[PDB]
Amino acid sequence: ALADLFPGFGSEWINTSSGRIFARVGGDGPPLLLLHGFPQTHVMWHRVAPKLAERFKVIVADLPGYGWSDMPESDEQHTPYTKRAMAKQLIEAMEQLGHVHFALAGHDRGARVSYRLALDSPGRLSKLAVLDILPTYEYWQRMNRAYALKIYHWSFLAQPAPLPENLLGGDPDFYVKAKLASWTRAGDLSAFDPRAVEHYRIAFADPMRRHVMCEDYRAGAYADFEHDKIDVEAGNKIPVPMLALWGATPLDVWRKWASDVQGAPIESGHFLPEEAPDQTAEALVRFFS
Amino acid sequence: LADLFPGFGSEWINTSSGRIFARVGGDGPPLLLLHGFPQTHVMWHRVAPKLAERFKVIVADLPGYGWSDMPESDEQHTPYTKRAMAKQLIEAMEQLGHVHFALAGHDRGARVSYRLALDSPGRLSKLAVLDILPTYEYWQRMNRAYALKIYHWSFLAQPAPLPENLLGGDPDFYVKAKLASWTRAGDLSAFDPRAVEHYRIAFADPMRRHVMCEDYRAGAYADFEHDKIDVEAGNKIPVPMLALWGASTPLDVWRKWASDVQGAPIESGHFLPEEAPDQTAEALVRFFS
Repeated sequence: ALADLFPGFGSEWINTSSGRIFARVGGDGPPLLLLHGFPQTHVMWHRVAPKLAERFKVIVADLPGYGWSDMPESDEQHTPYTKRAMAKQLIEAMEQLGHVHFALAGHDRGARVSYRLALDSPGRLSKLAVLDILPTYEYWQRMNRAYALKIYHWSFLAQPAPLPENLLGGDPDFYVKAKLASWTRAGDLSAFDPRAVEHYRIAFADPMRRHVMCEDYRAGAYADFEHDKIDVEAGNKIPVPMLALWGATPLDVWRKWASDVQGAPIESGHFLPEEAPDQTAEALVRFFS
Repeated sequence: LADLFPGFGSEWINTSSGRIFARVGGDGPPLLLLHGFPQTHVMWHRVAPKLAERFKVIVADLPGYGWSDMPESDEQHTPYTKRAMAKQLIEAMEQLGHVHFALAGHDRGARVSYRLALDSPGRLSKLAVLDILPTYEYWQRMNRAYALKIYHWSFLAQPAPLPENLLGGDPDFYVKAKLASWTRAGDLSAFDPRAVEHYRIAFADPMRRHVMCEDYRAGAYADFEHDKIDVEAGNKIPVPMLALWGASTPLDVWRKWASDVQGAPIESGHFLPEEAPDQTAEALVRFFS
């Protein structure tokens, strides 16, 4: 049976116009929403959430279509899995709890939801943290031979359905575990709690969840990119106080996108809250308090 | 599996790297035809007869493709580099007593062919390349748009066993979708069903798929480096050359790479000899005559 990795946290299934959002909820104090990325679920925050819960009301949510959140039906523009749409849905969910102004930290896809939210609806956020990302526009602008080989999955998972879905079907466990291992410092699964890996594996084993992940990357290649392109070619900057953390220039990039940003490296591969939970929790606690 | 070359013999040709399979027909000046991915020598079955009216036509499976032997690869993918493939096919042609011949290639085979022309121009009387630009150029062009359009250049080049593992779940689906996707029609209707079965049978073998991935790995690394040396040195192919391409700039590009080249678009997707056999055969006959 899948483990409870958030001792003493409650659970909520929050209704929205686009479907329910699952979350674990703990602590007390100013509200802080935590958003995971790919190929993970809310449980990736399990090593830093208890520390944060000592000072904040912590809401640990599954992204639209991920984990135990509902999977809204997609369309030809991948609309519900665009970061603009995901941000709107999570804004609705937070209003159900009575939170109209809150702190936000995101990792990977969740971080993309977070900066898009800040660009579209800055009034919703007191402060923003993004973990191991640059804006989607910047990833695509950097596209050349070396990058194309290094993060091939941005273009692979974005191929029209059912191409990646059919490739992922034969042996999903192998793909999701190889990706998890690939982006860590050690290149294996040693950084992860095995109980957390099982959450990720069970999610990836559902073809409907895998289809959502592909719709997310299709949005990442198309509408998300176009939304970002508008902002950069207008010189729009996030006005929300912001923190950028990254694993082993990023601050120079984010300074183009944000007018009040600070940043620091964290000695980690990609999965900062699992690979470097102590440094990551300290950074987030310091910034948000 | 059907015989699609009436009158042509079937030969296994020995080389220091393993046997090359070919269908051989006609009489007159020697002409070698080289297929690409994900196909075999049979892709020439519509145009080979018209060519055999005027030439001795040798329709070869690339090293590691079709019925040709599969030499053991290595960490630099050496035997599936276009330089090595060209050396192996020069050995095969010497077994037939052909040390100066005409050459037409398509896709991967066209990449073997222009590399052969750069390394060993004395081997060729005339050169035709079908629906390609040099490997260097395609990588120089690899921005967001190209990363999405030719994603398989980066996907198939990922370190083993990532693409081998994915391709094993439903190879028939993948190969048939590639064939369809790259035609003007967007379905399999331009192909002879017997030809498609040859392609499917080949692609069903894990060892053959592994060769294909080694070919794309060479394409991302050593083939690119070999081409880069020539571009920087200003080396041009001196062999009289024809560039044909599917209409669904190329002559402008090839003129940077060759000092004597003609070219034309064909009303066709990628698979010229099957989608537009009459126009392709006429262009080739007129050129090589």
